[PDB]
Amino acid sequence: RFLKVKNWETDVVLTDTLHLKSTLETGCTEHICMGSIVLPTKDQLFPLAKEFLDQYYSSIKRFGSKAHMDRLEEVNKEIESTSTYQLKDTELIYGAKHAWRNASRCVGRIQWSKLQVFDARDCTTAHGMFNYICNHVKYATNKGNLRSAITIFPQRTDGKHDFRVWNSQLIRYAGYKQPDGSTLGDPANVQFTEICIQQGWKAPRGRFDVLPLLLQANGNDPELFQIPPELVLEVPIRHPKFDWFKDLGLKWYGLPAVSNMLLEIGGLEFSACPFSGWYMGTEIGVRNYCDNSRYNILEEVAKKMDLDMRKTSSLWKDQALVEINIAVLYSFQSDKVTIVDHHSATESFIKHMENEYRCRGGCPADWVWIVPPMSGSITPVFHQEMLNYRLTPSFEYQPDPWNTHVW
Amino acid sequence: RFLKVKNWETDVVLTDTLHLKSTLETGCTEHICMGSIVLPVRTKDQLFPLAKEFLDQYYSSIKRFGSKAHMDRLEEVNKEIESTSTYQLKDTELIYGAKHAWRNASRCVGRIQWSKLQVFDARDCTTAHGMFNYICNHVKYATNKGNLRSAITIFPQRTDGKHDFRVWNSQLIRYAGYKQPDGSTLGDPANVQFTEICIQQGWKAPRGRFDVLPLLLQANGNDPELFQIPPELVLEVPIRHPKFDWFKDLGLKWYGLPAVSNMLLEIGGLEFSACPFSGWYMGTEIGVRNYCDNSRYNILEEVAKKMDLDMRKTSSLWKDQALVEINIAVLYSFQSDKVTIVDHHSATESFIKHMENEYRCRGGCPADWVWIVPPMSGSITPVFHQEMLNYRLTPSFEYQPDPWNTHVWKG
Ligand code: HEM
Ligand code: HEM
Ligand SMILES: CNCc1cc(OCc2ccc3ccc(N)nc3c2)ccc1Cl
Ligand SMILES: CNCc1cc(OCc2ccc3ccc(N)nc3c2)ccc1Cl
Ligand SMILES: C[C@H](O)[C@H](O)[C@H]1CNc2nc(N)[nH]c(=O)c2N1
Ligand SMILES: C[C@H](O)[C@H](O)[C@H]1CNc2nc(N)[nH]c(=O)c2N1
Ligand SMILES: [Zn+2]
Repeated sequence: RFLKVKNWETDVVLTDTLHLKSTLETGCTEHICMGSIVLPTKDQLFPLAKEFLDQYYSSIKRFGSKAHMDRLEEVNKEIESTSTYQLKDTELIYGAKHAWRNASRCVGRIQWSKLQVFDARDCTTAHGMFNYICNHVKYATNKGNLRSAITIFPQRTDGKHDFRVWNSQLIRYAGYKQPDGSTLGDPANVQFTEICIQQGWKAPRGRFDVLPLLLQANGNDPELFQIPPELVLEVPIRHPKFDWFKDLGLKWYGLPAVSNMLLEIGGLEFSACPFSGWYMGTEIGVRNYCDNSRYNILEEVAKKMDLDMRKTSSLWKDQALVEINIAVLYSFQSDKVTIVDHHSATESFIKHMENEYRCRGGCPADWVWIVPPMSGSITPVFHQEMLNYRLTPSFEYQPDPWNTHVW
Repeated sequence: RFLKVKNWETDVVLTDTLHLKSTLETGCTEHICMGSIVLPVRTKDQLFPLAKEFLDQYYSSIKRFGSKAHMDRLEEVNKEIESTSTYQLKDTELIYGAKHAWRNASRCVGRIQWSKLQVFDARDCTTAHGMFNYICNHVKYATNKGNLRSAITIFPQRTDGKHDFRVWNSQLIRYAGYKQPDGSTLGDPANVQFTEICIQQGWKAPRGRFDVLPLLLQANGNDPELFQIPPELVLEVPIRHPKFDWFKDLGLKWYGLPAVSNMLLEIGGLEFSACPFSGWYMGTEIGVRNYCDNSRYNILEEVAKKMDLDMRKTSSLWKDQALVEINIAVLYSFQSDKVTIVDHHSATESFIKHMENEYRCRGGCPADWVWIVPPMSGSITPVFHQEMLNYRLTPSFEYQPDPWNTHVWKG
């Protein structure tokens, strides 16, 4: 019941006590593990608030203090009165940072406490949302010196007044299906790229068209907004050895800013909370260029390299896949844009792990997502046993707006 | 209760109904997932239900469920349990359990071949020499001059646990590893402990970087004995690279037969503590794990040095670059000597087909994603985007404590 994890490369053993403060469920049972599955009222609300405020006041060395119990009462009362409650600013920040801290699938959590939190809870319209988002993008980009950020729109009320950013990331390239059969732009975004046009977006029908923002305030019909191009830092992709690479016409954007998750604090639900950090190299090169259901340029790169694409056993995909990721990292670093390689990130995470076990008694971690999609076993996370469980505050998935929105 | 796994690359959804036949525990709960953790004497009391379960399965598969043959066999097994406290498996039954133990191995990416497994019944074996003999014939048959064949040799089942047969080796064929006084390691670092054991058991170690370890065989719970596999039975492949001519000069070679010999085979409540089995290598086992892992031969750097890589910052991906070349070489050498091998793209492609087939014809295929995904180039193999369900089915291959930790020394 006080669980142990072993690193099989270093023999190091940590003891996880933090898991006993877990609350939500995993999907697994004693009969069947689901680790590889991608997606598994007033009386409900107060125990949740107490749990949060209890952990909040503990973290500031004021557990069971006057201030603590005061607030606990203050919140208890407001719930009885208003059927919800509002977070103090200090609690908001704490909640945000800890949702990142508890994000078991995020390899990048070593930075967790450095989160810049933008309180956008006064926002009332899509135009308002657009402004807050532009400000978030500008601050995070910082001319290439990326800083982590989250902007938080009003919490859910009765579920009919949901704030939502429909885009999955603030910045992503359009994908359009083609007359011949294939796909131009970015296949992952094809459906959304449609929904945008269905809302009256005029697509330049290019390969790298920055998608418009589709913002929904107070449960209203969502509106389209174009991010000022001067706020979208892009990197042209070239290889440091191969000069034909540039002719592939590749670039990628500097700012990964996930916008579709729900942020849960003290039982309050923030359905619009776009957050951002910086890219790990493989995210763009392994996943975004080379996945079959994506840019799938592997073929082309290997052809330009004149590799024996005849049998799998030449490992030409592997060879190509490496060069591509070499280029991505090369390009970003050349343009002074923050990026991290998978070796650096995973090492950083193993250190963050030792820290968390040491000063918190554990660190929920999801090995299926922490191990990079290339060169897995030569990164330190591979031989690292991990324990996965759900702590609060948390980022949760939520249904896509176009499947819910009452028009 | 039905469960759906989706494939996120192809949107193909499958439905698992087989997980309901699962009995054993996973280690997971609703509050904690342990899917990334590596590790998890029996009385007549629990034996017959375990036996009945198995025999039911068997007779179902041969389409004789409820038959007189089935009922008599249950009765027959029953009486033998109440009289002898255990029971013997018919040969048909032994073969079935063997194949299914493999078939149920949720970590095995190579299960597409499961029904084609040569089962050698060593249940008449009584001594270590007897074991050496059976094992030698296994290696010879399985190797087959390089055209590898799956096989397993099953030694006497456990009785009171005081008379176990065990192969003390983790695989039948493995290179020695020697710790040096300067803290460096000569040979395969994976095997240092086992090497010391052998040496202490009287093994004259040549102390080279590729010495094939002796077998250490225990029969009937007696102290284990050393035997040397005849070199002519040990097929080895010198590793060269198809474009880099300096790669041969690294002096590397690897053996062709992966034969794991330290697992326990469970069938019908019976426990076969010595059941060495073998198939053929997936390139990445040797090329990523066996050479490049930091706690193995660690030639990663030396290969990168000779490729004149920018080994200063990791951002050059020199490690990844050297890794791929080392796997290219491994596949190249094995194909060049006509020794059976499979690359990780081929293996995972086949597993996906196997898996899909299993869902249709069997209603599921237990699979451990953490182990099925290859140790390099993960997301460019089809398994990466395949959701999987992991659960435990018997017959099964189980882990078991190293015999040196649990053995009682006669002397
Ligand atoms: C600063 C550098 C950061 C890096 C390098 C990083 C890296 C990653 C990576 C590689 C993944 C796997 C995602 C995939 O492969 O699709 C991930 C997931 C995730 N990241 Fe981080 N991240 C960073 C910052 C942040 C920040 C600022 C937040 C939130 C405040 C965050 C929260 C999350 C969450 C919640 C997930 C998983 C979402 C899910 O469950 O699907 N990360 N991250
Ligand atoms: C014939 C070609 C085969 C291939 C290509 C293959 C491939 C693999 C690979 C790559 C692993 C990963 C192990 C690791 O990386 O540590 C594995 C695991 C495993 N294989 Fe197979 N295998 C084959 C045959 C067999 C046979 C003949 C058996 C049994 C009769 C078997 C049973 C198992 C079991 C039980 C595991 C899990 C190891 C564990 O639980 O620790 N495989 N297989
Ligand atoms: C629908 N599947 C859920 C899903 C969520 C995902 O979230 C990815 C994610 C989330 C936050 C990030 C923060 C920084 C960063 N560099 N990457 C980040 C990546 C990614 C893939 C999938 Cl498949
Ligand atoms: C306790 N760790 C379990 C473990 C099992 C292992 O078994 C590997 C294994 C087992 C069966 C195999 C069958 C065929 C094959 N080519 N490789 C095979 C490889 C290897 C490493 C570890 Cl760490
Ligand atoms: C901690 C971790 O689960 C462990 O090192 C596993 C990870 N996945 C693996 N997968 C395979 N195929 N072989 C292995 O040895 C391992 N090691
Ligand atoms: C099927 C599998 O669970 C799914 O593809 C996961 C695997 N691991 C992943 N890991 C990361 N970091 N990102 C991903 O999108 C995925 N996809
Ligand atoms: Zn699990």
